[PDB]
Amino acid sequence: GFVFRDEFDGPAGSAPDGSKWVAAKFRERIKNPVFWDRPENMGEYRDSRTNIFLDGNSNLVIRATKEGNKYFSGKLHGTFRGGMGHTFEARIKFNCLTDGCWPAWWLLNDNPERGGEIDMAEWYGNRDWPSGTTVHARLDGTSFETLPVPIDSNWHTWRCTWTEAGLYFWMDYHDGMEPYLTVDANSLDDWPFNDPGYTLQPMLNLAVAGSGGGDPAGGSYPAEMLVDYVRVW
Ligand code: NA
Repeated sequence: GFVFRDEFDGPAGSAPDGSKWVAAKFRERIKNPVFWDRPENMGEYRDSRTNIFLDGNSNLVIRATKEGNKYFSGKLHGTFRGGMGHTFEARIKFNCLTDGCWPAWWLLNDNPERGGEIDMAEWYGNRDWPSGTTVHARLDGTSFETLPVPIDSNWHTWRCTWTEAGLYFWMDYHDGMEPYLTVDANSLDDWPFNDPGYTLQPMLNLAVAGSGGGDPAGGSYPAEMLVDYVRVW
């Protein structure tokens, strides 16, 4: 380490580093969905400087906007593939804890047969589900370990350490801090994270609507997610 880093430096309105990040050009199509996952009800993703830009103050801004009756936001899919024996950290400010918003900082292995997902910072604007941290052994969501974690609008560092022994999560780490969650290896059915050559890509998004987002009618838009850095070492 650092094996991967992005400090998000650059002039205001510029785009994130295209060698490091690929912005979603649309919101994923959900199968047989709940109301707020219906395609006409979800908020869309655009690779647009109105929704994903650098502020010129060394933050990535992911901003939800309302344009007429439709909502738009951003999702960054990182190119870096990191493996077992790495720590992943993002410093983030959730200026978007409002109705409809569904921001997240997470890690993804997209393998259809053995994929997995580590959501270390997730907040639900649907006014129902508690914010928290989730390890997903299966992408279908049927084999997981979760821990609700209060999430406010202050700056926080969110950390995951991935070792052969499992997954460790810290909020605002310091030397001597005990992890607030430790998910042991093989503690989940179909646990994939100890497989040969398993890699995880860093992900950032502010979704609007969808199941976790809910109805954005009551929310204050525009709404912003700030990312000072993402680092892997
Ligand atoms: Na920065």
